[PDB]
Amino acid sequence: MIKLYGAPQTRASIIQWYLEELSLPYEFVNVNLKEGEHRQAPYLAINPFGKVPAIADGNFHLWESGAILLYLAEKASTIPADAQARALVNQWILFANSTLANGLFIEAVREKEMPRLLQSLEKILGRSPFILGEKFSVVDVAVGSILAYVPIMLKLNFDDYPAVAAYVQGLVQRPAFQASIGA
Amino acid sequence: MIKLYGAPQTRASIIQWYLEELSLPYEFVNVNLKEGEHRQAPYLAINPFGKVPAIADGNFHLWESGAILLYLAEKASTIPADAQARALVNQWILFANSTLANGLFIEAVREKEMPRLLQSLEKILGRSPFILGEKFSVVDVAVGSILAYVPIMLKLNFDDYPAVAAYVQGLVQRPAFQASIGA
Ligand SMILES: N[C@@H](CCC(=O)N[C@@H](CS)C(=O)NCC(=O)O)C(=O)O
Ligand SMILES: N[C@@H](CCC(=O)N[C@@H](CS)C(=O)NCC(=O)O)C(=O)O
Repeated sequence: MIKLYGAPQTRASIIQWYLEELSLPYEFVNVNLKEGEHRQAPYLAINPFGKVPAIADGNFHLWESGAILLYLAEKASTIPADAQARALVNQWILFANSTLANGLFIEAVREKEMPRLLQSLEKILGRSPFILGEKFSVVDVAVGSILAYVPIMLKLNFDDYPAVAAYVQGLVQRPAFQASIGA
Repeated sequence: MIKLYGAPQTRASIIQWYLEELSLPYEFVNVNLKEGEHRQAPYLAINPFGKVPAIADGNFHLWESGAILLYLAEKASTIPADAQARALVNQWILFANSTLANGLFIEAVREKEMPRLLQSLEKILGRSPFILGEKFSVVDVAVGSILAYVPIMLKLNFDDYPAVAAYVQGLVQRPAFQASIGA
């Protein structure tokens, strides 16, 4: 089965949410970041940058939460996809991991970036229940996890963006979310 | 041919570098960020977040520099790849766009993060000429572009990381780099 390397209160919870959505068994391998386990040779052989999450799937190892999400989504796919279909998913995963996370969580750019990001997401989410349309996908795990951390880590809310607020509420209420990030 | 939406001194030059490495033609379209052209309706219809770069490949549009690099690499591939081969490239692109760029360019985390990132890259680059081994790849465009910006924006050098220094020196001297980022 997949082995997920993580620690409490890290982005490993985002991978646990997607594994819950996919109903896939996995082994959770705790890495003791407080005592520096991630900086020793055994963990550096899994991720040479000493960060969690990472996964092992047999002899295959992979790190970066976004790449893990794309990998699990590809492995679970039942209909073969082309470079353009994968590209639109990759676009949103890169967005969640860079443009969105940076604009919300970097204090020096937050005042300018955060309202613009939320205003753009309000337009998208006001026209469809999920980012890619009518159906929930790995894109909602990637983007939704970052938005869900806003009340958690910044004590801020989405009161001025009702469609974003309803979207995040809908995600937090999902049983798979409550079993992982929401636990 | 691909249309590339970009602007001076932006990550659009990273896409131009990879297009030149692939010997592909492209129609470059300047978006006047200084005059707010990226916030007008025509550009928001391409990237709703108003950021460059973006591409159009016929009717298909795509934004996030990382997603564009992965898309161009997939389209130019002659040997069909599976989920694991794509995952390894996805890992490095996500790393360049998040972990690496943040650890080097965010002042509050640079002191702790930068030496760890450079020490890990130094070990990899001391063993092979490029990140994935003997051959130059899209990963070298993604990671190498970020490393090449360090002297430019931080007034720092790679004197204590000789393999990183020689790797960056080699990339900057590439004709395709000179025709794009170095132009
Ligand atoms: N862009 C990476 C970031 C991973 C990351 O920063 N992980 C943290 C915990 S959430 C970590 O392992 N920190 C340990 C350290 O930096 O020493 C991802 O999304 O996977
Ligand atoms: N993660 C995005 C970042 C794109 C980005 O920040 N682009 C900048 C120029 S380098 C931009 O268009 N800024 C305009 C604005 O923020 O209003 C990517 O890699 O494409």
